[PDB]
Formats: sequence, C-alpha cells, structure tokens
Amino acid sequence: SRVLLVAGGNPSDWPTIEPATYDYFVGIDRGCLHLLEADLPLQLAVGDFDSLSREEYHFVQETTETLIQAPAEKDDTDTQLALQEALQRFPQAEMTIIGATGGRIDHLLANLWLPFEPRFQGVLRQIRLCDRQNSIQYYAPGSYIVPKEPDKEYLAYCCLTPVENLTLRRSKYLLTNQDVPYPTSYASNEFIEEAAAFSFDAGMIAVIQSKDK
Amino acid sequence: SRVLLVAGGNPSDWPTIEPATYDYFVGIDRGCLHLLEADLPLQLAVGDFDSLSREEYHFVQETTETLIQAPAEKDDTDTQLALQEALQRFPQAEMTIIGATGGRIDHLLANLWLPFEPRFQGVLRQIRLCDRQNSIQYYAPGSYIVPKEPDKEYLAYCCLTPVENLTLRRSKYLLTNQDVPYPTSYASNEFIEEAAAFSFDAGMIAVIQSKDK
Ligand SMILES: Cc1ncc(C[n+]2csc(CCOP(=O)(O)OP(=O)(O)O)c2C)c(N)n1
Ligand SMILES: [Mg+2]
Ligand SMILES: [Mg+2]
Ligand SMILES: [Mg+2]
Ligand SMILES: [Mg+2]
Ligand SMILES: [Mg+2]
Ligand SMILES: [Mg+2]
Ligand SMILES: [Mg+2]
Repeated sequence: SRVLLVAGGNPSDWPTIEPATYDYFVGIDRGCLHLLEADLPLQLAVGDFDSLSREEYHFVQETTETLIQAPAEKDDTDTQLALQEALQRFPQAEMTIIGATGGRIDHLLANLWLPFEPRFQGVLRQIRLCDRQNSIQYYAPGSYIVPKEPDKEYLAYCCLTPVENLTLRRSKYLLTNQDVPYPTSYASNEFIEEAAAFSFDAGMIAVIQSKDK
Repeated sequence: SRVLLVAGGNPSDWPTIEPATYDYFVGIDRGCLHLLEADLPLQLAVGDFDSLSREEYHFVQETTETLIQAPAEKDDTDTQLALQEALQRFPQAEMTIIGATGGRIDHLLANLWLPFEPRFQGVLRQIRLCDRQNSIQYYAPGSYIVPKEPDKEYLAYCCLTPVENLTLRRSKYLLTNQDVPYPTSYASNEFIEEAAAFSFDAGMIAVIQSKDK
C-alpha cells in the first residue's frame, strides 16, 4: 500500500504526483493546505498547526477526516508524529514523504535520519523521501537489486554510517568489498541496464537516484 | 585569512557576501562564471568544466590567474578537488563554500561529510558551507561558544555520528549530558542571547544556523 505524507515545504519541489497510486493522504501542518489547494484528498492531518491562520486551521479542521492535534512544546517533530500515526493505520505500507527538503537543512537531516530511530528502523525499507530532483530509499546490510527509476539520471550509494564490505555491480562505477570507515557518498554513478545491485555486511545506506535541474 | 569558493549553484541562493572579507576567490566549474558576472575576482578556477561552452571556458582561462583543469572522470567531485587545492595554498584559512545548491542530495551529502575525509579532518574547524538560508560549521569534541549570525532565526545541532555526553546551554532548548546513539538532528532550536554554548566528548556535529523563505 501507498501513503503520501506532505510537509510544509513548497509544492514546486514536490515529485510528480499520481494520486491513483496513493491510498491514504497525510497532511503535516501546512501540507494539509497544500494537499487541499492541490485538489488532493486529505485523510489525516497532523501537527501543532502553529504555522496557520485561524481561518486556515478551521478550513483544515472542516475537511480532514482525522485531525491529530499536538501541543506546541513536545519532543517529536510534527513529522515524526505523522509517520508514527500513518504507520499505525498502515503498518506494511510504503511511506512516501514529500515537501521535506529544499529549504532548511537541519530539517532536511531530521527527515533523512528518520530510519535511524528505533520506532522506525523496523520499517526502514518502506520509508521513502522524495522531491522534484531526488528519490531516496533506505537499506540495511544485505544484497539487493535496485531498479532504475525512468526519470532519474544518476545513482548514488550514500553510507549514512561506516559501512562494511560494500560491493557494487551492474552500474557505470564499481566497488568490490570496499570498507567505508566514515560516512561517504559515492555520488555520481549511473545505471547500465535498467537495474543495478549491491551488497554490504554492516551499517546503513541511503540509495539516492536523482537528476539535474 | 578567509577563502571563498563558488560552486555552480544559482547565485540567487547565495548568502549575502562581503568581498573585503575574502583574500582569495575560487571558482568551481560553472561557479567561475558566476563570480565574473558578479564583477568579483577569480583567482583559482577548478573543475573539468564540462558544463561550460568552448567560448565560456576560453573566457575563464584568460581571466583566472590559476587554472586547474581536471579529468571529467575522477573519484573526486570538482568541489572536493577545489577545496584541497585551495587549502594547499592557504592551509590555515577559513574556507567558505557557497553555490553548492544545485539540488542533488548525493552532492549535498558529498559536501556535508567533507570534514570526515582524512585530508580535511585536520581542518574541520576551518570549513563552512553557506546558503541564502543556511550556514554550516563543523565541530569535533570540545566545549564551544556559538556566536549568533545576525540574519538567522534558528539553531541546530546535527549529530553526523553517534555523539556522547552532549550538553548544550544558552539555547531556547537544552540537552544535558545527552547520549545520542545514532545520527540525530536537533533542529529548530533558538538563541536566547547573542551566543549559545555546547560541549561533547565524542563524534562530530554540524552546527547549523538557518532562517525561513
Ligand atoms: C564507487 C564509485 N561511485 C561513483 C563515482 C562517480 N564519480 C566520483 S565523483 C563524480 C564526479 C562529479 O563531479 P562534479 O559533479 O563536477 O562536481 P561538483 O561541481 O558538482 O562539485 C564521478 C562521476 C566513482 N568514482 N566511484
Ligand atoms: Mg495501488
Ligand atoms: Mg510546527
Ligand atoms: Mg492554527
Ligand atoms: Mg563537472
Ligand atoms: Mg583520482
Ligand atoms: Mg557540562
Ligand atoms: Mg560536556
């Protein structure tokens, strides 16, 4: 199953959205207005909403089929929350996160690092960060094949941690049994034939496919 | 001493720059043109310059005073190369990298993990990356004062690695003796004074100051 989570970021940085392929639509704070003004469903609405006018928060209030209202002073970001909740409703679903990039970078990182958290690690394989130019997936140790997304021009293996014994095949550039001692971002690989593959014994890796301006 | 480096990003997303403050100007690929079309100096030109026309690259070759033209096929990104060259010439200068804004997240993380590289570790305290919206500084374990940037609203402690004993004061949000078991982005913190402070025993943190669009 497919859930789309929409954060406050600007919708111009959004990926190509095809609503037929999403089953549940979550709004985070301003993503709610953003989903709505985009003529897209709004099933869940999450956050403190302290970035909206009363006239906007009522609009959201009247439309979402479910409003989770948080305090302003809490631990979790609105987004950790939306993910926690959407995962309750859809424990095996693919979480496509959106509007979480293109601006503040301390906020981008907080999103890039969501799989790191115990409550999410279990579903790192379903957590998916997207914007017009990038497309990020997560992987724990193992052996995988990565099918090329059509619109993306480049491939990258970003080790978010020290990685052990990393081998890449079926891609313009290779590593065999490479040790990655500190976070390294093997950055501008390219696909050779519709799919590449890699294996590694330890750490985490964000697989980023992307394309230019 | 300060050195200023310019990647090929759109200059629209540049920080406000004051040139008096820099003693050396470094162009990176298409950033070489951005410097000249902004009536600023170009003293070091670096890259493979494949993004440039034959005519633009003729203009960058007459104007610069040192040209480093490198193979399109290398391990290093143009920016990795330019940084090492420039530190070769100014080993104690504070490197400010702007225009690293192209939008590709493999390159974003390529840049953000620079200090990790054994050839840059010895100067992490010297490396800065800046955006219209963002300003990034690196820290190894110690005790520090973090002077507020006048145009910025937010403060963030982005732990690039598991951090240990993270104490953090004079902020609008505190941690104290905090163990951070994996990468964690404590973002959207605020200054209460003109300076904040923090300390830690192990790992590496990227202090980030940011503001809204
Ligand atoms: C393991 C393997 N991954 C893929 C890389 C691909 N490679 C390393 S960096 C990159 C060069 C890109 O440099 P550039 O984007 O001009 O620099 P920028 O100006 O954006 O700083 C090449 C393709 C290969 N060398 N090694
Ligand atoms: Mg379907
Ligand atoms: Mg909020
Ligand atoms: Mg409100
Ligand atoms: Mg280039
Ligand atoms: Mg080389
Ligand atoms: Mg202390
Ligand atoms: Mg301490």
